[PDB]
Amino acid sequence: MRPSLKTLQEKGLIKDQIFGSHLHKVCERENSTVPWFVKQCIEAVEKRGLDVDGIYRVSGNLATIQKLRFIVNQEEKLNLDDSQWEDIHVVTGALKMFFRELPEPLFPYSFFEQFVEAIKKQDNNTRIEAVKSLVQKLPPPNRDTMKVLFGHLTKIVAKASKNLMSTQSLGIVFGPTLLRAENETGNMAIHMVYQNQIAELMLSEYSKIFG
Repeated sequence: MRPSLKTLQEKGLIKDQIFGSHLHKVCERENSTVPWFVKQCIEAVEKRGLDVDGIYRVSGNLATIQKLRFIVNQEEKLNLDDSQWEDIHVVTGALKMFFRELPEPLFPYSFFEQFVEAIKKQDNNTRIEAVKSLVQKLPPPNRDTMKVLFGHLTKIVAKASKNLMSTQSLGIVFGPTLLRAENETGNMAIHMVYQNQIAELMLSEYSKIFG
């Protein structure tokens, strides 16, 4: 006679507090524009992940990621220096899982057509300006979380000699993770290029887009 997820949530045993909630609800609860969990993961990756081969491409142990997620959902105190989290790929995996589990992607669906128009622009400086305009129209949690995440990712790129990542391979990872445009009505191959190109531009032109 094992209780349901409804039961466990009612009873109060399983919170499911963070993962799967809108960015706006997570941020409203913490009184933030960037979720604490995102900043924690970023900090751990900067501390001990910048030189690691295939950082963000390599997968951590999903069973350990799932326990990381659970602890965070239980709103327990998280310390990423604990030996349990020693594989930095569990941290990167949990960060990506957070973005994948948002009910709406970091790049809102209402903005996707506008961002696509933006990267289609005839030359790179037009593109930069169009995309920067759009970031200024976002709800502050989406803009501020983009700034923090892309700002972090520029540091991955800078250490490419040590981590073997590039703007292109991070765009392959973060395109689908942040824009989730594969299945929007239209052509899938095309939507996949659109989102990877948008992620690449936000990364490679971070300074001009975000200051």
